[PDB]
Amino acid sequence: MEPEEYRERGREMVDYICQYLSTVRERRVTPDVQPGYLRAQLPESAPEDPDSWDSIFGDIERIIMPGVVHWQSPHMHAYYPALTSWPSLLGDMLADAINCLGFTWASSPACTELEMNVMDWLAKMLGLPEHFLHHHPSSQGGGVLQSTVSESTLIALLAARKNKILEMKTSEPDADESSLNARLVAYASDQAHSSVEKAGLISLVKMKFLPVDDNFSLRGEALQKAIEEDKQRGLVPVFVCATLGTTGVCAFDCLSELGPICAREGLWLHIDAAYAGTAFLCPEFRGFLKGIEYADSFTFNPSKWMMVHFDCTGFWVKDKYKLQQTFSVNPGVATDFMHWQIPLSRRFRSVKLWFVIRSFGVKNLQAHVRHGTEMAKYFESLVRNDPSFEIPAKRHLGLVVFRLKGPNSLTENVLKEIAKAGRLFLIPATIQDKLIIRFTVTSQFTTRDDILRDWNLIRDAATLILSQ
Amino acid sequence: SMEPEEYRERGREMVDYICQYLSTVRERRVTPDVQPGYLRAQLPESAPEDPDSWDSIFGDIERIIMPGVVHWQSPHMHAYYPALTSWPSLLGDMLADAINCLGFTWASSPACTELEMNVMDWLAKMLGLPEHFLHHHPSSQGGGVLQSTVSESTLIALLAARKNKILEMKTSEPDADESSLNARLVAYASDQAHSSVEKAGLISLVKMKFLPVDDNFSLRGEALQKAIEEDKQRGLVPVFVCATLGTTGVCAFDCLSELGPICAREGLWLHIDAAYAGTAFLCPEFRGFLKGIEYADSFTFNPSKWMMVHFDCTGFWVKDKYKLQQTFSVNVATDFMHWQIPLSRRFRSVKLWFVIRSFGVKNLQAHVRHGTEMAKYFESLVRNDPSFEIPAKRHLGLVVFRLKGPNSLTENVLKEIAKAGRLFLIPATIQDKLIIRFTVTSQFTTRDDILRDWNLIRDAATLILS
Ligand SMILES: *Cc1c(COP(=O)(O)O)cnc(C)c1O
Ligand SMILES: *Cc1c(COP(=O)(O)O)cnc(C)c1O
Repeated sequence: MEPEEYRERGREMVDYICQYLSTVRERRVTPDVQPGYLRAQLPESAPEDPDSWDSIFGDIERIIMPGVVHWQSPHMHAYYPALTSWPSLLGDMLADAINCLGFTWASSPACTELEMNVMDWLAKMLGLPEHFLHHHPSSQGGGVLQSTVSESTLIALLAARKNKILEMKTSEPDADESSLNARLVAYASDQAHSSVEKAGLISLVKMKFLPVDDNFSLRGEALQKAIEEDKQRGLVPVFVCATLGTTGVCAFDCLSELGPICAREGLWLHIDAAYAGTAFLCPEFRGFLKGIEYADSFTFNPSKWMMVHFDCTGFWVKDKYKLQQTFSVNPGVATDFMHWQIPLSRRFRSVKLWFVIRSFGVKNLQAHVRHGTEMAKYFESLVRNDPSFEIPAKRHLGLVVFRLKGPNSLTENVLKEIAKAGRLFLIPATIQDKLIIRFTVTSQFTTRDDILRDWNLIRDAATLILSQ
Repeated sequence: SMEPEEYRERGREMVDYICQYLSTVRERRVTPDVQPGYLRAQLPESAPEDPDSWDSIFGDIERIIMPGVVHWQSPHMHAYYPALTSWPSLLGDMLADAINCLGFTWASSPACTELEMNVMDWLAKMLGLPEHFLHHHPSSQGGGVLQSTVSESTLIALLAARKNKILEMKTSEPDADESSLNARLVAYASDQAHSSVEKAGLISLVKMKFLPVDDNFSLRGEALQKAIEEDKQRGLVPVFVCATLGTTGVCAFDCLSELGPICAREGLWLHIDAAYAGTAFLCPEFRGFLKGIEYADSFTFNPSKWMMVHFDCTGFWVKDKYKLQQTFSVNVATDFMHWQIPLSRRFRSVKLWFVIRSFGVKNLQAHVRHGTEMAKYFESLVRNDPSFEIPAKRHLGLVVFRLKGPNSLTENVLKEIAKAGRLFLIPATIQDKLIIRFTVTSQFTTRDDILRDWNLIRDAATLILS
């Protein structure tokens, strides 16, 4: 492609993007396609000669879009949000042209140096302890960007089990690290995201999921019981994942109770706040963040609610030496992030994060969180006024869970019917034995009209199923 | 809060900037003259409470960011291996970042999965990989998935290998803790292997043994067989081999025709690290290094290095997708969350699709052949100067050389070059010898860029040798 033929085609892509994101409401959020739909539409081999750019651009709507789930539609309500924004897009265009790798400070200093400063910005913005900042006198920890909360949670466990094994060796210097690993046990809520179980599966660390209270919150008494029972069998408690904003119903583990136990029992305390983390930009939601000073590590996704496009996960550790001894065999003033992560290579993610924090500024990020929560409150009040439906868990943020009164099958068929037109996107979840509809406020541009429109389609589907 | 007509103008602004930057990159000091700590002083202490201007933000690119940048897109970048961008790759990711769909399951965005599957079948064919690596070959149990790095792809391969062997050892030891069984395992690579292999061992608590190489720095069948027998005798269970095609140091090739049959016979997961060299397998004449590929359980390369797709974009192929999914799940649509460490993944296949379509196989092949020709030319210039030796053969785009005599001569040549930073070079070591690695990077590298860079190097040598 000629620098001439990149200017025009670059321009045509900025126009398309501006059109696509502005008119996203006009899209069927769910694509009407079956598995394998794409193969017969694509040649069986890569083209030998250049395909014309017109043909490639023409294929965006002709073959790509019909298979897309439109995650930027206000009628997307499944999972948790993944929000893009105009600034985020502008940052990555820059980063991807540079295309530098920041494994060491030396490999591209700016890649490392912007990230350290912007991560300090973001720790402040969320009200995290000062011991999670790079540039604080007493602090010996810091923030690093990761691709997902999933890997962040794995890294915390990896750092946790490594530090404990090194400690266990000083008694048994002839024992094999893997053999010592056998004795370890890690805990989370039974509401924990599947990333916790997968971290266990990958690390070969025994994982035990602890029962929750009526608000689906893990309590200090559940952890304290488990610790005593496991130690009784000669198991070695090593790790606790506390979830601030569970996937299912957006419950909050009681951190003020879990934090002090982990500090007393010397257990690595990891905070998974993937979604709810963005809410901590607002001091009025920071209630759930009480006992944070006990956290050994904390993670949240700007890539869920804070309007940074994926990938962009914040990961803070208290002790950057324990993190780096996980990844280095060999334990100067320059920070090398390749020792803070699984891979070697990393890219210049910090630009897009920087542009978003700057382009919006703090108060507008805090107002986005409040407006999204407001739209969830409006949706809640609609559900709660209709006695066909029940809400089995409290709405703290932008997620409302509900179901038809009666058997699971009614709620199942409601989802099935909503799915036929796919004018809003919903995913069947479960708490205990009860099937629920999760309704997540996503788009920053969500209106009260969007919410009522979506509620009416749910009501229409409920009315049709309850008439069979 | 921005607005559509505001975004429109700044996109046009960012487009022109990037055309200028990539177009003029030769004019940049390749490495920056900066000290660690340098950037904090020029940033506020805290995030701005209200929106900053876009002339302010766009200004800070040349003002605050580009000073601290190593220009990886410079023809005068010759350190590590290439990480090549191109206009089609940038345009593909523009679209992907706008859609911002996650593809953890087929359902979460069908296109994100199906475009990846078909383009990964495209790429297997282009590299001349076995058909048992294709999603859509009728007799395949395997397929390709995009990952972020070769590093993580190698970790995954080792995790999949150790999990499969532990599940098997369980059959005759039902009471054995998985972690206890893992203690018996041993994995192998070349002592020329990328640090990612050592790192995968440290993460997984799997014993890693690095094996000696021949005079071409190639790992040979005899060394692996000898290791396996000595380790089996001591109660260790061989589980994994990483065979490297294009080593970091000198771009050597492990003897895959020997290693393959030993791995199949002895029950070792055979993982191929072709991070850099992989892109060469686009050209049939380099597929000699691929001999024995049929024995491989997994294969990984970085389009992200030499194929002009910007980072991140690593291809990872497995023969048995079920052994992969058993690694990642405690217990028709393909769900890529079971082929990787994390749950979430983004629409990386758009930039790959765009690159492969915008160039065609022919132009990508001409790109590889041209980088190789420029390396061959540089080689001829070094070989003609008897002050210099070439202690390992040049198969692709990397030439390694040094001054004859002690390492200080070569060290002082590198120190002399690094004063003006006009070309970025990183030293390696093969045994008792400091070497200069000279990697042909940019797809726009000409003979003049090579001769320019050679002349700086020979000048540095003339100076140091008197
Ligand atoms: C979404 C989510 C995660 C993991 O998301 P990633 O794709 O791994 O970044 C983890 N925990 C909770 C509570 C989540 O909602
Ligand atoms: C560059 C390189 C790697 C590392 O690649 P990442 O994608 O950064 O992990 C691994 N192996 C070899 C042979 C390499 O040349």
